[PDB]
Amino acid sequence: VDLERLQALAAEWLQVIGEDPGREGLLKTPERVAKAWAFLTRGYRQRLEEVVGGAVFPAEGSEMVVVKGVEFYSMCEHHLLPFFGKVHIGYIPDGKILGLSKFARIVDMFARRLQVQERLAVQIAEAIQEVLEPQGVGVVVEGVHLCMMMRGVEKQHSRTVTSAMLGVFRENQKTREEFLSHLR
Amino acid sequence: EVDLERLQALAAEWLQVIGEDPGREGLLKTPERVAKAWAFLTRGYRQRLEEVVGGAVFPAEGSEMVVVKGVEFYSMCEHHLLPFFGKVHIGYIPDGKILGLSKFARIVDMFARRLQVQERLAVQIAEAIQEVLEPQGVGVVVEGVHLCMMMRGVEKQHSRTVTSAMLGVFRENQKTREEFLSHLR
Amino acid sequence: EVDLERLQALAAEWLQVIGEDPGREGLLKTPERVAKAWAFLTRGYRQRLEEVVGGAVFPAEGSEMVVVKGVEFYSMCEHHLLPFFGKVHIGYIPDGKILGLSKFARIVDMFARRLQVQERLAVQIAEAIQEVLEPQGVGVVVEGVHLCMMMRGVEKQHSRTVTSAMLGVFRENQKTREEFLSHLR
Amino acid sequence: EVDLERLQALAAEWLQVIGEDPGREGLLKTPERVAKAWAFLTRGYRQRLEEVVGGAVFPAEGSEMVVVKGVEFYSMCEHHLLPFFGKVHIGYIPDGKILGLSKFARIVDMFARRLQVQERLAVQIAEAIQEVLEPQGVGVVVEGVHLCMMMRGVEKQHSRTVTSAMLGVFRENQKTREEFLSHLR
Amino acid sequence: EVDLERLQALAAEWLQVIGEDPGREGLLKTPERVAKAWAFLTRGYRQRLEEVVGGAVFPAEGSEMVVVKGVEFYSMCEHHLLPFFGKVHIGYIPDGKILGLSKFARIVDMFARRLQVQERLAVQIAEAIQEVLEPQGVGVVVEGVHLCMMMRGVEKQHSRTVTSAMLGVFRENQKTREEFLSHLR
Amino acid sequence: EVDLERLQALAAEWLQVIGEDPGREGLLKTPERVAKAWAFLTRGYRQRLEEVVGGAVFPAEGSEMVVVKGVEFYSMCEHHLLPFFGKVHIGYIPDGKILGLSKFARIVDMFARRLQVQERLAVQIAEAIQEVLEPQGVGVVVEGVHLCMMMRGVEKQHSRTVTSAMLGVFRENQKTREEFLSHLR
Amino acid sequence: VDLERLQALAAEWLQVIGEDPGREGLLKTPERVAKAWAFLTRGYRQRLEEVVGGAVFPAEGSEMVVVKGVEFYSMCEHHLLPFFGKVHIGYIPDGKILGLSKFARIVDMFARRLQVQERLAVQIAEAIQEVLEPQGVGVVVEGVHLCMMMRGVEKQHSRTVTSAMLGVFRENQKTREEFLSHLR
Amino acid sequence: EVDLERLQALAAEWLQVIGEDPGREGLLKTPERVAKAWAFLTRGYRQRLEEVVGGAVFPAEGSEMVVVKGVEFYSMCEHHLLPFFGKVHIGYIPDGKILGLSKFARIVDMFARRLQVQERLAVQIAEAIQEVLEPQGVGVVVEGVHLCMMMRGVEKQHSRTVTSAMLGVFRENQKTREEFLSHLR
Amino acid sequence: EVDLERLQALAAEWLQVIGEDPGREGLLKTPERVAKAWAFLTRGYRQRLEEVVGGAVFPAEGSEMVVVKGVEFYSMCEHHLLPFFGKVHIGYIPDGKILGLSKFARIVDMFARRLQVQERLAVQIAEAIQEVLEPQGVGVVVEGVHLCMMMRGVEKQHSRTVTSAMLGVFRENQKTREEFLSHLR
Amino acid sequence: EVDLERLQALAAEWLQVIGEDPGREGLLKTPERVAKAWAFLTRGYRQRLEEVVGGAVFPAEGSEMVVVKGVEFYSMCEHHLLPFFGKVHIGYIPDGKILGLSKFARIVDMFARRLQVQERLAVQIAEAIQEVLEPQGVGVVVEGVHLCMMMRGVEKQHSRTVTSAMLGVFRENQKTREEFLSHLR
Ligand SMILES: [Zn+2]
Ligand SMILES: [Zn+2]
Ligand SMILES: [Zn+2]
Ligand SMILES: [Zn+2]
Ligand SMILES: [Zn+2]
Ligand SMILES: [Zn+2]
Ligand SMILES: [Zn+2]
Ligand SMILES: [Zn+2]
Ligand SMILES: [Zn+2]
Ligand SMILES: [Zn+2]
Repeated sequence: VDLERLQALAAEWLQVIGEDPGREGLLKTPERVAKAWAFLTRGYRQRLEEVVGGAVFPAEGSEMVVVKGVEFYSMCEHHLLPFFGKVHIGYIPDGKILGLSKFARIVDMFARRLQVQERLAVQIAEAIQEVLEPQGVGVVVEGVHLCMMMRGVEKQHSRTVTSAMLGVFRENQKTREEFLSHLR
Repeated sequence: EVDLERLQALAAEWLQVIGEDPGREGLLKTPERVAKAWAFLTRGYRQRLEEVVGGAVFPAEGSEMVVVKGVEFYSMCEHHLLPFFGKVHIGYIPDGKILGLSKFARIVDMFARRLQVQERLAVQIAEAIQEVLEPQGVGVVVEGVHLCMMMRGVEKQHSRTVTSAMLGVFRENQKTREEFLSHLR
Repeated sequence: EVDLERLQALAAEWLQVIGEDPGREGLLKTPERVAKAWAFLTRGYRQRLEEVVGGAVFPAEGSEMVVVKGVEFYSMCEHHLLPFFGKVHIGYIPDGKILGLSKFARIVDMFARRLQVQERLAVQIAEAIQEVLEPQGVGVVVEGVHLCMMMRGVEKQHSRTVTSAMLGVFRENQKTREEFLSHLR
Repeated sequence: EVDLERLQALAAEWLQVIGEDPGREGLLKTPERVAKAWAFLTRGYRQRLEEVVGGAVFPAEGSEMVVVKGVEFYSMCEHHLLPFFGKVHIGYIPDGKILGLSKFARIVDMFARRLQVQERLAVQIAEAIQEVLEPQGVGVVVEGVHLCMMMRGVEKQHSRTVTSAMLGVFRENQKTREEFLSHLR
Repeated sequence: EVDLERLQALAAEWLQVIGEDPGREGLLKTPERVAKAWAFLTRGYRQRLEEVVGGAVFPAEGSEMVVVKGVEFYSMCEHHLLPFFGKVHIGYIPDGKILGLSKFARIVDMFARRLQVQERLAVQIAEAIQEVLEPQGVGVVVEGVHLCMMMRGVEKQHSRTVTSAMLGVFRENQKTREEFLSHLR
Repeated sequence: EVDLERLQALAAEWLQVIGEDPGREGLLKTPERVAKAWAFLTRGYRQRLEEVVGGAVFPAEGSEMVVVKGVEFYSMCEHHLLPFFGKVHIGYIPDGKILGLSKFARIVDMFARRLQVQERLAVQIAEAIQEVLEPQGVGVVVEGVHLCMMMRGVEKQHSRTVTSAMLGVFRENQKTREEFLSHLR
Repeated sequence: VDLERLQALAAEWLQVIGEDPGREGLLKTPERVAKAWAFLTRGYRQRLEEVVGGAVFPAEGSEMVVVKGVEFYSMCEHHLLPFFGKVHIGYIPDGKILGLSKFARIVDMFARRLQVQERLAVQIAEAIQEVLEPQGVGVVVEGVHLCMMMRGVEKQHSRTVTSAMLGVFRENQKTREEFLSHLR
Repeated sequence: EVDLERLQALAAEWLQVIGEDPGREGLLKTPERVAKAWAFLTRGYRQRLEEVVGGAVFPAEGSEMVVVKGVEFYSMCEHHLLPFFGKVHIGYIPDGKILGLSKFARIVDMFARRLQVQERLAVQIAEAIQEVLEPQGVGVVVEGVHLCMMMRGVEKQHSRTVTSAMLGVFRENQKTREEFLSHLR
Repeated sequence: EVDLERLQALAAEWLQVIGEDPGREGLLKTPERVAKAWAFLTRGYRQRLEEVVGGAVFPAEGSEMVVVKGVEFYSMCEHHLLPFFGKVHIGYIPDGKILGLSKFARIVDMFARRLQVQERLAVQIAEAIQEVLEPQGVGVVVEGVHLCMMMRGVEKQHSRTVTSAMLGVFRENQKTREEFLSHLR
Repeated sequence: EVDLERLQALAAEWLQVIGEDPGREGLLKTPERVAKAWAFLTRGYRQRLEEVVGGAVFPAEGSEMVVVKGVEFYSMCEHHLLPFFGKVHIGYIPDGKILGLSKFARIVDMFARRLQVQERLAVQIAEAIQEVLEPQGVGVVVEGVHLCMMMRGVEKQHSRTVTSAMLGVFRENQKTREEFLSHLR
């Protein structure tokens, strides 16, 4: 009975900040917020095996596959404010390739949680490593943080880059550079 | 002001309900940070237009339109409590009085740091300026992206919304409104 | 609602007729995926306008035009069953009521996920908004690229098509229409 | 080759199952147009590399790398039968033989106009080039957007995928590969 | 119907007169290739508007303007027999009937694949569309670069030429023409 | 020395064979204009490298690389007699002597105004410069679009071709070539 | 003896804010500041007649002349912090045209003063009106203000547009629009 | 025409007065190169409009506006003898006569290659066009940067100047002028 | 703290000395505003790194480089007391500890809100981060425009200055420094 | 320092020889303006490096490279006396001392306001900085457009020339040089 509990909490939140839950513009707000939050945290209850499904196929070649620009939206665990941007995924197969759409589904699984950008990148990389067991995986996350833009320091031109490199992407300098070069 | 203690408690419980552990290192100080954050995000309700403007009202130097554009803003939609942000463009034709440019930004923040709907935000900003300067006319255009539309639900990514408010000559004089809008292009 | 089992069979036969092997490892689950895909791409016929709006209709805050631009859309041309896509720009002047921004996107998807001609898409979105809000007027601009025109036939690569529908003041008032169009530039 | 009548009937029934009316003025000739479209979209299965090249092979002028970039392509994903498209970048170092520039586009189309996965498309284009000419090396980079990801399922909008294949010196000589890749930036 | 053999002969003599070896390895098949080329580049003379449009003329979904922009074209200037190319933008207001998007591209190619003058090209495309749809009005804009101006003679590099033709309401309604032209910006 | 009269004759017969009226108002002076045109477009064959460079060869001010980029060029492909054009980038490390910037453009035009193959063009320009300055090394990159590929046959639109030639240190010193190529990005 | 007086004031300013006028990086600072300020206020002591010189010529035609993008730098009189941008000048002659370089010299005359952007535009327009007595003059000033960016509100994306229209630019709607259109 | 020897000696002495050494290896042929350069830069004084046009006048194809934009030009300011350059935009409505596109560039150069002031340059180009053809109207817009402002005196860097001339309908018909000006944006 | 009264007095006199009237309406409150402004512009001297960081130090989630870029800054040159501003790019490889992203901005401000020289600014920011996190390495790049170079003296307009500081692995490991710098491109 | 009276006379005679009237109202004061202009454009010969630097040499704050980019420059080619311009990018690694940023611009102007060849300009600026600071190394990159190449002779429009000079570590250390160059991209 979590949605109802969230609704009540949201209703009281509105009052504590000085608003009126009874005015027209806020009537269904506690309910809308509850559903929004169940969706924004749905990643905690997802299972990788189910997320990937039967979309793993035999590798067609040996070269690096790069899936760039997968937009994501997450919530920083420190202030509970959104941070969003793009996730760039690169990998070298070892007999298995993933359906392109599954990369976005994996990204969403870890993004729709309370996060820190440094963690988001490692978890995405590790999930891909588990599913495909590739020669190597590279993940670059680049996002803008509202907890830095609409509050506190209030900087406007800043964006953060975090990444995770596994297998040959970590141990082969040229391989890493080639992946990072594809992103420029 | 805002009962930070109650906000903290509510936030601590919110963490438990969504499935998290309020005890872990990364969330220990979260309720506190969130309470402070929301007090700041709603400080606009507790502001006074006269205090916000201060002593930054000066004599007009001319009768031509003054356009202050690209004033970035950040707000919270009253429908989903998710941020919506962008820029506010202000235009006005003086009547003996002009405002310190930085005060436009302060007025924008006063009405943005509340729970809002973009349509209202433009109107209140325009009305606040009309009250302070009693100009011949005021024009306000708000352009913003909404996370409640990108981060969830419909999940559209390329959309932006434009709202505005036109007072005095900006409403009645087509050429004046058009000139203001052309300046934004 | 749609006979997925029959779509699967049709797709399986389709693969065989074009010269492919339905037994390939890369096509085993294709008829199933195709069936699901097409049920989604045609879900627009099974939707109801009032359920899509869901009561997210609120009182107008001002009299000024609201412009929701860049709403991405994806559709299928009824002529070749090949995708055509781009953006939908919506503008309207309220008469008592405004719509929750995301509902415009939901209205767009409702008519886009059907077999269409871009000319009809612009009309139906505009009419739907007209029915839901009974505004002083509504304007809709659809801009899209057509694959039936680039990956087949003439094979042109730089072309884009603009269609539009104007109701009420967006049709009757030349100045309101131009202002809406200017906002899109 | 392909049974257009079989495809016609399959498409006609496809319209009915998804909930449409084949009798509609706009859908009258659709089953026919679809059959011919799909015959065109799969024509690459029936093409011969020897005829595609048409003996447009000439003696090499030098030993330096030739880069043919931005060859747009259109294909269909074998998993969902939805289009994916973009550009194909080709680079090679001759060994007494160079190919007519336009034949590279003809080779790209030969393999694109089939059911595919982007990883395979790049390999077959490179292998085809290595077969036609006897280059010291070949490099092929494919970059495309996939509608199966954009208009359905995950519905991501900013994503693009890069796949490639390196043969000969492009695989052995690190500097050569980097030089090719740098030319594409 | 064009005499390919006669063209090969003329082309072979052309190569000699300019001081080149027709027996050279990379020129042996040139007269043949040039012959086929020019037959394609002038095929527009041998086309019928009735066949080009086919049966893709459907009922209008609305009365609003339809704008098909960025239709790339390639032609040959009759004065120097050197290529000139760019894009063709078409706008029209239907009267009960609309055309299939792609057919616009075919009409453009029909008049472009001839020896031309840009001023004439814009007129012939507009008249063709007027004859086919008999709409309330048609607007056509052609914008291109001319090699006879940049590759020879004056050798200017940044120049582009705009020519157009306006029929029906696009000529009679000033607002209509402006709205069409604004869509192109 | 080219027989202009013979070209006019051949051009006049060319106009007839394709199904056009040579007596037409806008074609009467065409054979004459085409004759003069082709004499100019092939004048490169009738030029001497010694005269082209003139006496503009001066002592080197330093030992660092000189990069002359963006030298636009226009040529004619020997296979189809259709224009191909773009830019030529030249890089070199002098050995006591440097060339006047503009002379680089003249050398480019000398080899471009002929019937060519892009691979050959890059080689001949590089060899010409090597012969004139006898520097430590020379690097030449040619990038262009080919009308025979976009205006005819495959009709691809986004494609561009890069060909090059490396002499001396630009071939022997990997760092030197990379540095030259990086300047072009 | 103003430069010396400014030097002394600047030296004390350094101390009051917590700095040390004796450290190497500040040694010649009081002197540098004094000269900078004499230059930044030189506009007060300039004479229009001298600024224009003999660069007024007979008009060649009747159409509008538009000199756009004349960069300027000024000091806001409210906080003594810089505001800068561009000045766009448009005018229709009545027998006399000005040397293009003189427009920039006129702009500098009024910019190098303590200003408010609204005033800067009118003074530039009025100066041009006096020198040429044209059928009309139009001046558009667009600048960014540091007193708004590096202090106070601290907004980053904002820029202000001010203008002045005299003669036919004020009274002829089409003429004004044509001028403003040239700036887009 | 021009006395190259007189110019040579003047330039040779100019070098001495500014403090240079005419005996320097780099200045040896300078006085000569300068004389020929200045003869070229002033050649427009000695050109005849009738010969520049070379009878390249053809019967009008339509009544719609022809716009030739981006014709780059280079000139010298009569006040400082420093270069100013940019582009020339030409627009006109025919009256039975149209001009060869390349002749517009030839006319621009005729008046640019003189000592000038930008205001006059536009007027003379328009007057020249009105003389050659008998258009219903002519519009000419010149946009250039002036080195006399950039490398000396005020030393402004972002400035550009626009001058124009309107004759016939471009001066009488407001809409026609606006349409021409809009085409340039 | 800062003696605002003395600053006010000094400012009031400064106004008199430059030639202004401290009595006029626009300057009456100037000394006061300027005093406050400078107290703020120098608040960095009075800050403590430990208080600035607060409790925003958390356990590292990985061993990969974290790059925080585009942090806008505003400072005052100690040479002319004129503003210099731009962006600061920070990169570091953790050793068990990572910082709250917003604290980087706070550290940047702490050292920017003082009289500075850009070379020093980069070093102090880097050192402050090294002290707080004791990372394996730190990289800081500062890019800024200087008004003392644009607003006066040399008056250059297109110049920007790049300074940096590299500590730990960012200084000793070439590949690590290079990777950080590539991320800024 | 320069005989302005003699330059005036030479210029007056120049005007007369090219075919102009020295009596025109637009040329009356031209010889005088030209003389002043040329004294300014050659003032670089009369400047002294130590006076240009003016003791604005300070102690190094760090060991990292300082890169001052985009310093605009204007110069005159000694070959044709026509302007060439663009930008100068400076990079250096200190050894005890750094230079006031604006002095780099003053050093640039000192060598630019002379008759030059771009190759020498890069060398002299680098050597000057080397002498003033005795750094571990200095790198200079000059990028410019040459009017003698665009408004005369070959008349190419897209070309730009890059010259450079590398001293100390910028010459001896491949990695430092690449890092400097990378910063310029
Ligand atoms: Zn946070
Ligand atoms: Zn919302
Ligand atoms: Zn279709
Ligand atoms: Zn798929
Ligand atoms: Zn021609
Ligand atoms: Zn060819
Ligand atoms: Zn201020
Ligand atoms: Zn001048
Ligand atoms: Zn300074
Ligand atoms: Zn020169």
